[PDB]
Amino acid sequence: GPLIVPYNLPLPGGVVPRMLITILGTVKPNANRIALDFQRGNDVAFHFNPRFNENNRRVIVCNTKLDNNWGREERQSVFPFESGKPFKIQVLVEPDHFKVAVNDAHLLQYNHRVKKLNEISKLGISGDIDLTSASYTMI
Ligand SMILES: CC(=O)N[C@H]1[C@H](O[C@H]2[C@@H](O)[C@@H](CO)O[C@@H](O[C@H]3[C@H](O)[C@@H](O)[C@@H](O)O[C@@H]3CO)[C@@H]2O)O[C@H](CO)[C@@H](O[C@@H]2O[C@H](CO)[C@H](O)[C@H](O)[C@H]2O)[C@@H]1O
Ligand SMILES: [Cl-]
Ligand SMILES: [Cl-]
Ligand SMILES: [Cl-]
Ligand SMILES: [Cl-]
Repeated sequence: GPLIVPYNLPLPGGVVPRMLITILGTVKPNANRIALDFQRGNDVAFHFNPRFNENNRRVIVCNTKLDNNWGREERQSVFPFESGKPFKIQVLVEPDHFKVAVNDAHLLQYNHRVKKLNEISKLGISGDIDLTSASYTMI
């Protein structure tokens, strides 16, 4: 059934290459933001943040937060989300990157800045979505 947002998905023993995380939900009408935050304690190893209205443009911001400071943003203008519509986000952990696909299309890759993959042990999901499912498997 419905999951409550913000939602915290534990990743027992951290992430590993070949782990595939799948998030299903629906963007609310008039959404502003979505965020997936892969955490290593207080640090955010990988923040994946679609913004629906940043100076009247849609953009995806990726970043990492270390010791309560945000780093250098990486931005992607390809924006596969739409207000009101169902989505699937898949994050595949690879040896050197997270790889993100939305609705079965490749979107972006994010190079690992936090290198202790085994300590990335929680995924926070938040923002203007109805969350249907969040799960992981090994491929
Ligand atoms: C104000 C806000 O949105 N705070 C949330 C925080 O947002 C920051 C994050 O998106 C970073 C990524 O680089 O950018 C920051 O904005 C930048 C901006 O992009 C730059 O152009 C320039 O202007 O500098 C600013 C400041 O660096 C955003 O402020 O993102 C975190 C993580 O998702 C949010 O935290 C969570 O909110 C959830 C809501 O339910 C939940 O509480 C969760 O537990 C929180 O960790 C901040 O709220
Ligand atoms: Cl953690
Ligand atoms: Cl939209
Ligand atoms: Cl890789
Ligand atoms: Cl590290």
